[PDB]
Amino acid sequence: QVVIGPGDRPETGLQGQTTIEDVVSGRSKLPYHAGVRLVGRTDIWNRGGNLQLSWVDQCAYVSTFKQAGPITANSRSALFLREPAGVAVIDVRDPRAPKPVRLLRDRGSIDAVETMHAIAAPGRKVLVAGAYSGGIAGRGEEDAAWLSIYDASNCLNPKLQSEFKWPANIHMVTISPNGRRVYGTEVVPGLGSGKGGLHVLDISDMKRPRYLGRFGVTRPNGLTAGFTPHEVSISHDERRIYAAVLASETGDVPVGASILASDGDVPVENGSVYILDNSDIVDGRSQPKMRLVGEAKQGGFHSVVPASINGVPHLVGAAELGACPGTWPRIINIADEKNPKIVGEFKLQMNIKENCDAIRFTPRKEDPYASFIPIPDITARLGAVGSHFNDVDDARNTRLGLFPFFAGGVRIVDLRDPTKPVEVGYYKPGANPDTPLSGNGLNWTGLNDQVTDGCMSHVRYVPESGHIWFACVTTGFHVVELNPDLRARLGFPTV
Amino acid sequence: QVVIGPGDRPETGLQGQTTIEDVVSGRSKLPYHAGVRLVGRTDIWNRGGNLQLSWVDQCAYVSTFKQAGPITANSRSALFLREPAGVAVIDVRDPRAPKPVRLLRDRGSIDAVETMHAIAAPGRKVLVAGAYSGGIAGRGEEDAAWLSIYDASNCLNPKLQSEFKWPANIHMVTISPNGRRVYGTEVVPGLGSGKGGLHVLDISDMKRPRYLGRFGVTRPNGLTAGFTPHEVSISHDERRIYAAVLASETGDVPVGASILASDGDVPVENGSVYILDNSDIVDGRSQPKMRLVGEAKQGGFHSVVPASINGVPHLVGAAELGACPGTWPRIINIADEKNPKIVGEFKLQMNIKENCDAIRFTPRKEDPYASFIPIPDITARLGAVGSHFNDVDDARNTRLGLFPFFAGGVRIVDLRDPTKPVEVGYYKPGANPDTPLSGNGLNWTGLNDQVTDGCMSHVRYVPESGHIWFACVTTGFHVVELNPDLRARLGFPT
Ligand SMILES: [Mn+2]
Ligand SMILES: [Mn+2]
Ligand SMILES: [Mn+2]
Ligand SMILES: [Mn+2]
Repeated sequence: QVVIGPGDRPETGLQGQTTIEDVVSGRSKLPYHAGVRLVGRTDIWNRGGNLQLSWVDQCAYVSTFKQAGPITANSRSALFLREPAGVAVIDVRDPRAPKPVRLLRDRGSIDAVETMHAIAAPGRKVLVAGAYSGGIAGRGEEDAAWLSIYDASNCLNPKLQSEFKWPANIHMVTISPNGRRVYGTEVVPGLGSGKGGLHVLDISDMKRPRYLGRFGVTRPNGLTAGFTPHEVSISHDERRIYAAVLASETGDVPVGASILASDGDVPVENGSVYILDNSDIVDGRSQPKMRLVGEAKQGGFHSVVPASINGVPHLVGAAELGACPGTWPRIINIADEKNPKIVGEFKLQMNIKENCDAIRFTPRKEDPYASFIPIPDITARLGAVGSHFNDVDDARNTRLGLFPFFAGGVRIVDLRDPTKPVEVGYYKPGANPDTPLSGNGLNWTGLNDQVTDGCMSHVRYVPESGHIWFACVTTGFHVVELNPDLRARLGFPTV
Repeated sequence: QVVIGPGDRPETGLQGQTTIEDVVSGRSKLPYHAGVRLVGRTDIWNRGGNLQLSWVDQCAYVSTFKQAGPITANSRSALFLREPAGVAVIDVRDPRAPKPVRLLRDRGSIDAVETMHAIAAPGRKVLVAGAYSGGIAGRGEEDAAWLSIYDASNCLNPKLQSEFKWPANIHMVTISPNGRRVYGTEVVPGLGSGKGGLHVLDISDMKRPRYLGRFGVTRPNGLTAGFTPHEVSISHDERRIYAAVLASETGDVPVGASILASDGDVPVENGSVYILDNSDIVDGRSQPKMRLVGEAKQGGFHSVVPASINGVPHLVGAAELGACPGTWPRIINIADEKNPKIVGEFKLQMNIKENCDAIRFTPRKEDPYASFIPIPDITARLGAVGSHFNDVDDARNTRLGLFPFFAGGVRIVDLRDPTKPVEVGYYKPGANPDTPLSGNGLNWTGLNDQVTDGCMSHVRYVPESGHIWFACVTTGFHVVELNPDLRARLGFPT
């Protein structure tokens, strides 16, 4: 549970709510927080349009996304791709004063969106960023699915090593723990049909990457079918792949409503989590397969990450966004990987339907224009309160969930009881209106940049310092820490 | 066609288009115009949220609408109804410097939206404003459909005479030419079912108004059926009512997509225009009926106004807004009122489907999320280019259509050939971001107040001066005039 101490600037409505009162008074433009303290922040040249966060050592990388739209060709988007667009390199050697140092604006890094990852492996420091909108059928070379691969041995000055062109649109990338492979998801155009897969790129030689192939899911009957994974995480020894899956070509993963719909009938589906045996690739077997070991239905289509809670292996999975009551993370016990089981769920008060109905300025029932001219309630013109990524503090020794909830800001969750996750803290960064990459009312995500902000990035926990790193669309890159009281309570070590 | 000459600041893209290049460069925040010049303007305490324009003599009345939403109870919306919300009284005695003088904030005027009209009749000047959102079933008395009635004998200081409670939601009001009756449309909750009607209120004593009843449409078969008129206009002798009609209970009238749908294929349908014989009410017959004289299919559901073009009686009707390719006015010949005939259409290039397609950043066929996660093209994030009201310069001697096109600004159209209306001028006011009534990204109309403005009001032409009055959502009240060149070519007096 969350205790309010003198340090805090707590939420003024329901848990996770941005109240219309605060929007009108201007209060919503300033931060809210409990259980945490801001260490440092940079608005990254006041740019806006921030999305993904990756890191190598003491350097953060923050991608950008264009208002022109998720799938719009980069060649048609020059008005939205000039500086300060691109992946910003941020010096965090002093976390009280993070400092943006340069912009990567190569084919993959100019509009990386969700398609960026970095890894510090033994003797290999790598940053990759890809053209999230690239490779859509019928376009030319300029608009292909480019992947820019950087040697980040000097993390403050990543050196472009090569640019590889995928044979399909790649949505998210995950570099293997040894830094020598990149796993790229294909969700488009298959989407709900499940006709996509997981691409593998060998980047042992960063200057000369070698395409491995497009993988489907292989079942015990020996047959392979497509799937459309959104993102994968990878086990420590690379022998397990944990896929968050939107759909299967076998058709047994139900697909639901648009996560950007404002209201309000059909629901968003959670999608499934697949655990995949990746031993074939690890051991260099010919005709390699990715074999289905187990499946957690409703496990979460958007992101899944590994966790170890009191010595017991778990996964944390979630869908994303969604109109009220939105979407939220689920805790999945994988002690038996052949039979994963959802053991707990973490939800805010704003993820309860009854609550969402109670705050509306007008009840759906009273709306004569309902089918005729659908108009969202004013409470739905702020931004979704639902997951967008769902990380943990330490995969190998997990206590805390670090859960971005988009307009709900970043939620800090005690996971020590996996059947009963509870909030212990949160940070909402306020607002930063009129930025170059998020201004002009041209946004497409439903985030209202005039009055609030949205946290959409992966979240880092640094055990040495206790610092938590995250990026928010308009306010930029933040470093926060737990307050002394909460830290003492969690019995985290102390330095 | 628009002669672009000195003093003009032309549109840069297709006719009616707000170009993404201009949004990004900031050019969209400044006015565009051809054929006209600005005489004067007031931003009305820089308030935003303006909608309807009415007038008496040298005073303008401008309504507001709240961000809380079209049908949200006023009692639940106090955060959106603080000053400067309300009907603003504007002194236009000096058109070069119109001045906001007063704010009317009674039950009907606090949030009037489209529901406001004023008339200057012999021995009577009257302004009425009604709670557009009032009278939804299951609410308290404070949230009823109130109509505030003002004696505007002194147009700068309208005096509240009474507040009348309609027995249903009333959407638009039209005062009769003699100033003695108010015609109020009921479109909610019936909407597409056609189950509504036309309410009539006697206001000959403004302090003691008397309800005359709710009327349907009576046909030759002797039956009366409901209809949902959005707005009516009335003939000079009140014996004819021209109704813009969304739907009929007889179901003959095509009802289509949402006017506010972002990016949809399915077009907004035009609805129908009904000509109604109103002689029963005029002559004071008991159990009065409104009898269908004629019907113009596709005539326009939103607004219809009379026009006289080279001595021949016409109507100009239109639907409203809508995604590309939007909605646009139609010219209707009613020389035979029993058989109204659409004879012309005024369309902008932005009302052509193939142009709408050509400006998209991404073609529909290239979007794999098209059904799965529908997302409007960036070109659809500015505001509809489609009619919102569709007036003429002088109903009795018509030369020009004065056509608000929302994000398209106000279009000035040569109607002298009713089969071939042609544009001769326009004014787009630019942008006025961060107003208290239109700011904070809380709009529901689809208007992007950060980079453009929306023209939604009725439009006044003053024959004596040549001045044209209109209101825009964020930029406020404007007075413009035709160029000397335009006036001469069109054959206007001097
Ligand atoms: Mn994605
Ligand atoms: Mn996402
Ligand atoms: Mn209306
Ligand atoms: Mn309207």
